[PDB]
Amino acid sequence: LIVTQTMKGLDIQKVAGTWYSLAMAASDISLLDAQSAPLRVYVEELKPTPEGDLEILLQKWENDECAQKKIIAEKTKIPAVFKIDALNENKVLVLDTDYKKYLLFCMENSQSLVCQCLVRTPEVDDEALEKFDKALKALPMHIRLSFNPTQLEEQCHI
Amino acid sequence: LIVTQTMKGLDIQKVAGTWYSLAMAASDISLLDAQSAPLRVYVEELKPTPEGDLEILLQKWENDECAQKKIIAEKTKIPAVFKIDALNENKVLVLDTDYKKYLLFCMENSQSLVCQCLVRTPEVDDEALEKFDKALKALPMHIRLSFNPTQLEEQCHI
Ligand SMILES: CCCCCCCCCCCC(=O)O
Ligand SMILES: CCCCCCCCCCCC(=O)O
Repeated sequence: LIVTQTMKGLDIQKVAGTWYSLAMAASDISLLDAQSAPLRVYVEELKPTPEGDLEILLQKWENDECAQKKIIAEKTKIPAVFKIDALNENKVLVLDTDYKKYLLFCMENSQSLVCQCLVRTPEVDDEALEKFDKALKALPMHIRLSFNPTQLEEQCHI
Repeated sequence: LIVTQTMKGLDIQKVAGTWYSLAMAASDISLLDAQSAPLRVYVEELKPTPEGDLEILLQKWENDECAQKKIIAEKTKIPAVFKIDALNENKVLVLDTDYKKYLLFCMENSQSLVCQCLVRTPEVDDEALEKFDKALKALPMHIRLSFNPTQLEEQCHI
């Protein structure tokens, strides 16, 4: 347990659809430094399921190419927290969202941590980035990236 | 011309000695993303010359190894601004320093920009990082790194 910002009253069905990973940050440089860093991921679309799970579509650079990936994030008793199935138990938290402009989320292993500021459009939203920086102030981050509108329209933010 | 924070009354001889690159930031991700990024440099020591130039010692990761480098930065009519001799005209500005704890500087080409928060000791100085973030608010940065006390004592911040 590191992250203790979490969204009260989250309606998961309302986060469905298209998102842009405007900014990312991580507790360790090596998590994000290279285009093929294991947790450098670019979100494309969120699809909550009827039973309340969250399917995620994203792009990740893997074997010298921008790959699509589908990940299912399973619900827990807490509406703002989900579990991804990997070797270690990996937990996704929704910290804050207004549904229509921005969504802040972090993923952590259950010590290491990656967070992103998601936005609805290919636009630099200073206000969402402010909320992002405010939430991160509380956290031990050592690398922060942000992307411009041109990169946001490219595969793997090229 | 992008950077317009600059230190009034800079005494260059007073910046002599040992420094740690606690944090770095750049206008473009590719300037700093990989360990061999052209402007990922770790400052070791500053040596102003008698005629008022500034010699810099630092480490840079080049051919799969941490290399030492010596750079001379030549004075200009402005005490806080220096010129490094490369293909393009490259300008170094000292934005702020208290001489004994921290020093903020940026280097720019004369469009692209790299800045660092230098500290005297292998210690996370929240106050200097605050001054760093305040100065950068004004600037279009897209990648920010910071290093912990263990990394600060290693060659090339390994
Ligand atoms: C609001 C939910 C946002 C969910 C996006 C999280 C993406 C998880 C990435 C899975 C790890 C990986 O495949 O690199
Ligand atoms: C306050 C002066 C600080 C000067 C440090 C600037 C280092 C310049 C780096 C030169 C470019 C390079 O060799 O990568």
